[PDB]
Amino acid sequence: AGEITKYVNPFIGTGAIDGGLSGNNYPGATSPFGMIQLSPDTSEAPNWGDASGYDYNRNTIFGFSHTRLSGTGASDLIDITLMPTSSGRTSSAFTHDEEKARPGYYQVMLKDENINAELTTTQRNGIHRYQYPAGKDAEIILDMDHSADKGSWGRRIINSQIRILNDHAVEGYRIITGWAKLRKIYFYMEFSSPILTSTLRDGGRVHENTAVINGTNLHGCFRFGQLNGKPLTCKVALSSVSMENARQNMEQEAPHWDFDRYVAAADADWEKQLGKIEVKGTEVQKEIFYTALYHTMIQPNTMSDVNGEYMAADYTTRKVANNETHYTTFSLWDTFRASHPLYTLLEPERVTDFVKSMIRQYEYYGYLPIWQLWGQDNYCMIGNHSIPVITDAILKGIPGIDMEKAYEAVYNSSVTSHPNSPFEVWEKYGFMPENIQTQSVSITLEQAFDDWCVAQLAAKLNKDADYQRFHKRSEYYRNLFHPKTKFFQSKNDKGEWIEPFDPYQYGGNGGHPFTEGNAWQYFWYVPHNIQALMELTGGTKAFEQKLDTFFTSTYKSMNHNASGFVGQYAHGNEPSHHVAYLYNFAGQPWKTQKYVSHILNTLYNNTSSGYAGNDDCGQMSAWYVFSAMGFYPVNPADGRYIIGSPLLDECTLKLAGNKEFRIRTIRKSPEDIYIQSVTLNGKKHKDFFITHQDIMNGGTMVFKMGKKPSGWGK
Amino acid sequence: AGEITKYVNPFIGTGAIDGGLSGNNYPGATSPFGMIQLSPDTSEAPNWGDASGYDYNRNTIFGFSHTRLSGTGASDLIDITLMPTSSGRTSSAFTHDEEKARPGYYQVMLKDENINAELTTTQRNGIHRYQYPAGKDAEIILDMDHSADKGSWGRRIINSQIRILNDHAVEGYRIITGWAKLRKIYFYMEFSSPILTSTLRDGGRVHENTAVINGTNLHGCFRFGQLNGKPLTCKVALSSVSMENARQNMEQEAPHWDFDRYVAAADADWEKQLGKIEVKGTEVQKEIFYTALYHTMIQPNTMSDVNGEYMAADYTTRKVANNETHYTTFSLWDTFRASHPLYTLLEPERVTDFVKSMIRQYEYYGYLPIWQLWGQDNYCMIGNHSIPVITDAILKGIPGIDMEKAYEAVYNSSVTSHPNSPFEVWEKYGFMPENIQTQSVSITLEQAFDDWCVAQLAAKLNKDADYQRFHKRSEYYRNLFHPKTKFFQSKNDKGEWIEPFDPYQYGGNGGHPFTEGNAWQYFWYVPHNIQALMELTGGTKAFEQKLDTFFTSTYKSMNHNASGFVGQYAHGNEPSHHVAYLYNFAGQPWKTQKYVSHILNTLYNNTSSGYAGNDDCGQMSAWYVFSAMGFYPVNPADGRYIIGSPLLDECTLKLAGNKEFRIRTIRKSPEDIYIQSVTLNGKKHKDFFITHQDIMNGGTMVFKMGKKPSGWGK
Ligand SMILES: OC[C@@H]1[C@@H](O)[C@H](O)[C@H](O)c2nccn21
Ligand SMILES: OC[C@@H]1[C@@H](O)[C@H](O)[C@H](O)c2nccn21
Ligand SMILES: [Ca+2]
Ligand SMILES: [Ca+2]
Repeated sequence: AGEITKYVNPFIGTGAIDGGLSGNNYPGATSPFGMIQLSPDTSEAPNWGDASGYDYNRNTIFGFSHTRLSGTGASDLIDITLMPTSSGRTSSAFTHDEEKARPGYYQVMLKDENINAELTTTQRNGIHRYQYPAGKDAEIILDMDHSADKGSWGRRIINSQIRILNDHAVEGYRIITGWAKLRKIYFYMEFSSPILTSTLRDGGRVHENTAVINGTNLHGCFRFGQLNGKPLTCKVALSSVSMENARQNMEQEAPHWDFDRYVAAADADWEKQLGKIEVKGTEVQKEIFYTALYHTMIQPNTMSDVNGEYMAADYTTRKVANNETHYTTFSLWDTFRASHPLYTLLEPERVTDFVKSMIRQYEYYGYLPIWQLWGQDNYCMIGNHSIPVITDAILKGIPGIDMEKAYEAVYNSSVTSHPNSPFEVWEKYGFMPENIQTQSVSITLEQAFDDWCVAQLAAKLNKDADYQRFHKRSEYYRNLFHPKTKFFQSKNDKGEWIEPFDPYQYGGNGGHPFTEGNAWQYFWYVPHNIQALMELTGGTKAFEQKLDTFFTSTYKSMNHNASGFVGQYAHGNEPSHHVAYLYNFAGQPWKTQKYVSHILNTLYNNTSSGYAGNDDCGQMSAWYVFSAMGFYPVNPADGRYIIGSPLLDECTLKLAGNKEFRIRTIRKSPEDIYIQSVTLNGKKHKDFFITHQDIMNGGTMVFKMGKKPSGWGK
Repeated sequence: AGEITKYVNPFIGTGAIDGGLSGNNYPGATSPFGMIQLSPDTSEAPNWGDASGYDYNRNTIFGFSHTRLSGTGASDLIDITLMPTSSGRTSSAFTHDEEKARPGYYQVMLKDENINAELTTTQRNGIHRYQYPAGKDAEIILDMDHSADKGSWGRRIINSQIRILNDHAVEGYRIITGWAKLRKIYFYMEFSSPILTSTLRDGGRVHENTAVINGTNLHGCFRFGQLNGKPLTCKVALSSVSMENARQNMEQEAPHWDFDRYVAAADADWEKQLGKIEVKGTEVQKEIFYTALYHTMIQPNTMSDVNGEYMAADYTTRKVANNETHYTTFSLWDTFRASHPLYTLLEPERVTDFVKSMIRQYEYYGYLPIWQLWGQDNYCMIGNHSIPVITDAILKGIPGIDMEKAYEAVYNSSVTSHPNSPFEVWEKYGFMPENIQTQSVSITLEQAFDDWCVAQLAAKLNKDADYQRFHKRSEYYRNLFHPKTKFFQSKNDKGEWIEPFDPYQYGGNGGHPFTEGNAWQYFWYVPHNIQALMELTGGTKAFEQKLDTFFTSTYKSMNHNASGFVGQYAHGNEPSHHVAYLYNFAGQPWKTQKYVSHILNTLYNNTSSGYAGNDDCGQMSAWYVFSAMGFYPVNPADGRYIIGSPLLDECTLKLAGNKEFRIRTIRKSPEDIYIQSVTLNGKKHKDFFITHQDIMNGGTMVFKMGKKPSGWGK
């Protein structure tokens, strides 16, 4: 018990060094792909700098809430907040010295009044256990106002309710706006001891011992008297649909009152999840690796209730079939790159539900998700990056996906214009003109890649006319390639290059042709035709040389999303993430190995500041998981993984059937970062990639490593 | 055909004279107690001065929307707006000369482009017919942004959609805030001719021939080409729950495309409704009377869909039983006085659903409605005036009401404190202190009356302890009766009379102890113990004298809700409405008859400015209906109607069974306003009231009238 789970350190990514963006992870309890993230908030109102609610540099806890995002650069959720107290207090100091976390478990001693808080979860319930000093009164404060910063996104509470049903049960809801336009969060809560007195309020309006209150700024205080020394256990279930659903969620998943038993089931559940990859390496490597793997598995989030009901993207209540689960929290601009490829390896059964969930947005909203939060699109970032995810699953043969319905959704999302996707402009110009559509160069590149995916899906279904159309569109990166400067640059609607152009200059999220990066970084974004890109650059040697400049040029111009620098390579944001693997394509695999190894060893660590930037729903972590094993999905829809440099001594992927993909290394020391040779299933392996089918068949792959570059693949 | 419906003039109450508040009625098509109010908007953004959307003093139509309130002093709804055009225009001039309206039908010639618009409805569908000139293009503009004034109530569109399903079908929705906190309006629309081209937009973002758009500021234009000379018919169904429900609403109620047939069914439906009272009088009287009766029957509004589903007050989707309908639009501060009593006479089957609907708010929200709009409370005005309505129905024996569940709702709404109802303050002080709860005197009086109702209901169910409690509370008006001045006046929490006090001074809706009136007007609000009030005033002669001062004192101090003045009596707002009947209680029935007759003949007319103030969901109209027949529910929960002065020569109420209550007059001329004697079922009638049971038994009542006061009841 705890062989693997003891390696996860939930505090990795919860802080930042001295400036530089936090990982924005949280240390509190959750379950795999769960609905509940039960965690302390170290802010009264979480914002972009502490978007999960927890910041390791802070020393005050303002309550325990039940929902949040992991690693995002904008805050939302933070719903249903409990705080223990003996004297109506709403905050407490704490120290990291008297605080612990592990998969499914969080504990902290609240110092102001010496109350011990422990947290665990099921898929849809949060479970609390609070120990008050003997001789002191036990109270719980319920805060329904506490949320992400109300000065952002037009965020306000439209309406809410707290309703005491009996001496051990409370229910309510909040309807709230924000980064997601409209969310409804219903709850059902029970206590292990009877409520003796209580107070409800809405702002300055206070009602003593009153069974219900409605309003926009609601707070409850429940008083249990002297319980010395019995702990108070609280159970809280949520739903996007109704209080009835939430109650039913509790009846099915959390009927009992054995706290330690919930803790043990969460740990067991996490041991099975993390056990999908058995690794061998140093103790620090296993900590960093299993923590990263944990970060990939805490979302997408369960949205449907145990009865299958969910709020759909048309704001109506719908129901999935009995063997299906509706998911949300799709940070797709990030997660299409590595996280979704990882789920095809470890979570094929869940991938079918992720895809079905994406398709429901098309069905009820008109196009697939761009960035999805609480069952609805918020259009964050760029592209239509459901498309690679859905394409990749289908091409790989992930079972249970209706391919014709999936194609309809992908096709219609690629021809029906919508914000940041003016498709008539796209097909008329063969690029996005900056004066018509901003973030034009980044969109042109990323959308071109989305279009390649559509083409591959059309080819699979024998839709020849569609293949031509979308293949031609996949080639529109060519229309922005400048033949003198050899960068992709912005043009206007007259077909003229905008001048002046500085390839070091950062753009934001509009008002500039690049999205949270510069032209140096976006140059590499032709993942579906690296051969064409190399040719345009002047051939393999010229392409190698440009990569060398990229990795060594230290000019600081600036966007705060960019950090974790290797020259102009910025590991802290995701446009760079595929680039270190590109030396393979240029005939210098040793340089990929050199740079990958440098990033793994130098831009990740096992402290609070352990990621180079925002984790972004586990994308930064997924990069580590992939790269540490020794390969990466450069084109996340072609079913190939490009070999880098294996960090760990061994890795074993557990697959369906009783199959295993066994990765092994022959090395003398940790200096042995260069690949001398590779074998797959006993035959010498002559390519710089392994296929998805090679992995899912089961088999074994051996790397002979060495301290010096060989001529392998060179 | 049209014997009765030809008397209704929908333009009565749609204007105002030269200042003074409009009736705020609308002339467009609707069905009895319907979901759809299909009517032109003469404003871009309706506000308090034109809250239904139509103002008779205006000459431009900005579209035809499908929802509104009748006669309210605040605007909401105004959802789903169509406008015909031949050249993308969004407004048109019109004249009353080329415009018509009658129950279930509205027509207007739009002058700018010579397009004829006709409108009718079913319970849940709006039906349009537009005739374009031969040789001109047919287009429809769909405006999803058009609404009540967005500068009030924090009103904004959270999200919306327009989605073209095929060449003849469009669906969508809007989610919007306002006077009601959150409303979701889903629609399904069909055209009689195929859409040839189209445009959708969200603000400046325009998408040509695109099947769907999402956003907060959406507009569609649909182009049908040259249809000369076939009219374009449009059908539009709504739902509070889903597009599927809306479609199903159309399939059940409006499958066909015969416009004239829809018109005829609406007229037939209205003929049965208005036929519940057959009246004889002058032609002008029948116009004023049947129009008033129409105004009482256009709300409460159907909210549940044909499958029984509705949005409940916890914002969840629920379903009523197959023989039930969920209603909303309960303007209770107004309608508890006369409109709800009228529904007990004419609409007992609907009253059961109204009561069930009120109880659903208690079940899902925690207390009964105060003022209900689109299935939720907005707390407008004062009191808990569901209570008289629910009490009155139960005491009268309206069938199908669960009395124990109803009592639970009434009781819990009377002891669970909530905004404007601090019940612990109430029971500690025996009044509302002005420094703790504003509008204190008006609330004290009205809440005292609500409490009498609870007491009567407790007595009916043999709950003796409850009877005492609420009877004692019904007497709290005594604690604000000033023994020197003989007015009800405000006190502070030390029990001290606030000074100075001016009984002419108007209050608003907070910051003053009276609600949209002065102390002169609120003095009469002890409807449940007029005997006690007369005694406190110094006896019947003193009480008579105070009424005389009230009806003759012309001092102008001012609140714009108060208008239609007879001295300090202000017919234009509803605190005054019972007062002319109080001379009966004082031993001077002839003075009631004098003043009632004066109000009927002088403060109502058959022009656009035909009401003395806001109709308030038919309360002003209900006053006319009752008073013209010759009696009024002074205490709207004791099942007595106080005799005034019958205006009409005859009236016949059609009741269940084949029963009739036949009211007849013996008179020589219209000067004969004074009652000489009364007979009921052939026996001489010695009381100044008739009972509800006397009416519902069927029978006949004869008034001998004369030009001069008799000593009848004197
Ligand atoms: O969190 C949402 C998005 C991310 O998808 C993306 O990685 C981007 O870097 C970013 N900065 C702030 C917010 N975001
Ligand atoms: O329309 C809602 C309420 C009415 O219930 C009431 O008659 C009052 O006079 C009033 N003035 C403006 C709005 N209102
Ligand atoms: Ca990022
Ligand atoms: Ca009024």
